[PDB]
Amino acid sequence: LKPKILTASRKIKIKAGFTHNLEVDFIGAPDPTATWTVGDSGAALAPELLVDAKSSTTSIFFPSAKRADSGNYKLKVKNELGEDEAIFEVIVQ
Repeated sequence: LKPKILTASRKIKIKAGFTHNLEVDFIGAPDPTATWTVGDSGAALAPELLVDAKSSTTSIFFPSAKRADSGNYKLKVKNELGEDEAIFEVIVQ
């Protein structure tokens, strides 16, 4: 079950000081690992918002989005030998 990620996710126009709802999907199993990074040297976007993820998909939250949230939300999901990645350019104004 290698992680067929399809989330196209291009960008994410979020208003500074607001809540966003990021979504993604990928066929991985029996237990893939999808890291939700903010594109910045392995940067992670956990402490800058909320994040959730499922074995065959994933979606993360930005109920605490702020101006600094403007970054490159890069996510990578793999599984044993399968691997996939979705680029999410997130901006905040």
